[PDB]
Amino acid sequence: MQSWSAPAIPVVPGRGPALRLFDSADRQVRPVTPGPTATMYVCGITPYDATHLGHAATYLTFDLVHRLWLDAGHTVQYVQNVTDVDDDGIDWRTLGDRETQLFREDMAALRVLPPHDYVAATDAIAEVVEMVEKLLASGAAYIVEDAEYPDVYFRADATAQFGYESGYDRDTMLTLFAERGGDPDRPGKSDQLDALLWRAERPGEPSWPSPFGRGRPGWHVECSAIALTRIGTGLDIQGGGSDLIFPHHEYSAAHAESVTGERRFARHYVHTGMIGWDGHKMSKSRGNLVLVSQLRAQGVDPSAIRLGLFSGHYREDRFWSNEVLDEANARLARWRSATALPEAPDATDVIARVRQYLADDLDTPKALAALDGWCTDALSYGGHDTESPRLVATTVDALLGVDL
Ligand SMILES: [Ca+2]
Ligand SMILES: [Zn+2]
Repeated sequence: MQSWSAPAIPVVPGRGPALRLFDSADRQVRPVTPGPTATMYVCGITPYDATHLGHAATYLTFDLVHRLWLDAGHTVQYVQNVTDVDDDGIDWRTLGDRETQLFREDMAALRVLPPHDYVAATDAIAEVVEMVEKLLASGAAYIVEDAEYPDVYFRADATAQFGYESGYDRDTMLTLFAERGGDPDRPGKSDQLDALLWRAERPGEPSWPSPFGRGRPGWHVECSAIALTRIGTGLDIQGGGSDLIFPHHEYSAAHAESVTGERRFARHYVHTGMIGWDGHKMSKSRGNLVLVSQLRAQGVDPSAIRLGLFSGHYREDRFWSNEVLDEANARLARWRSATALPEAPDATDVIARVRQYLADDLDTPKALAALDGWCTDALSYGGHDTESPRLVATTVDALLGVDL
């Protein structure tokens, strides 16, 4: 499926430390040690809702991972999905296709590297059916005892390690399950936390054939199946927003560990903070939705959006504000001024520190502040290095995606 166009990626000479990331499971910062090809599955967007700045912040976070892996010479397999299953006046495809296209233009304008496999959830029905078949034949799944709606459910206890990815207690799991798409009170389930794998065909819903009856795939098995068939057991990073910690990434990992037998679906679970506005979460109800195309219409440099979001650590829940935008504009204007000078101070140390800072769990505040300091040195004192203004500009392009 079509994603978006990639920008030119300049080559930064030299090399920096290997990337280390916070793992949500272990709750600690550990090395990311991929093979020659580095693998990444980030959960995509839902076209039936508005894609806002918090969502963009997530894909920008994994853009840095992608760019840092490219800087270290890895070839990358970036896989991303689109949750076009479940959730009007005009058909659900019409207004749904438009949100996906606007997402492409928002990603392209932000110079986000596109995934190598953009897999719609409707183009992966067979892969899901394959995994459910394996899960049923091993006893990990069952068919609920219902006459008209023989739903297929994944046993919460199919994996001994269930709950390792989120750390949540069972009550917290039950409370989140109800509010994030689960059906803890569906009759016939052996355990409240059992996860739907195949929803039985209901009258009025589109359906797909399968050996266990017609219906639709479950949310978590969609992602589990796409990642398994496109990347396999050697998945370096499972990524997404923090709301996906439970249930989504717990069950999606449990499904895959059940079929493959491996202890860990992904070597790293990497979760981003949310981006709110005025002390409030962003949603269509509150009318506080801060969109990327809204800012672009208002004449906001996309690079300024990146720097605004990078001014905070990717794991911090934080808030967008006009003060944040103003500081990003001032920073962008100052970085552009210094990198335009014909000569500047040597940039070897700051580029080294930037690479170290980004390797240290994507410490973009330290990276931004270190670049601020060199720019201020360049503009206050000058220098005799005729290459460092361009060297810093291309470093900022390749590693941060910012176009000066
Ligand atoms: Ca290199
Ligand atoms: Zn997902």
